[PDB]
Amino acid sequence: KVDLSMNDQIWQLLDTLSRHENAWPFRKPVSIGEASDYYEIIKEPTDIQTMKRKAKNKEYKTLSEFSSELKRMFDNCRFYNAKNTIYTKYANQLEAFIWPMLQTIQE
Repeated sequence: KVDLSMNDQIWQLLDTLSRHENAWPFRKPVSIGEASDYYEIIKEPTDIQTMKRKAKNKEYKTLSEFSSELKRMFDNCRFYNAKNTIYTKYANQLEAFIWPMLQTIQE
């Protein structure tokens, strides 16, 4: 009975990811207040709301396009934080948590 296109399956993966308690620093774009130097360092930013918007508008043509962006979200965090802070710990935890679901996405 349940029928979901690739983009809707991507949206639900992102929803699962966002609902994790430690996903909070990735739900929306980084604010100037929290990190005024952020966009001087991260030249290809992304976040859950951006990817959810892309998914809802059925903009992912392939799974690779989304998986590169989702990996980039975790990579950006770890680069900005120089592989340190609580954010690197969350990034590692969440990537390992969501990677099994990423394998199930059907094109």
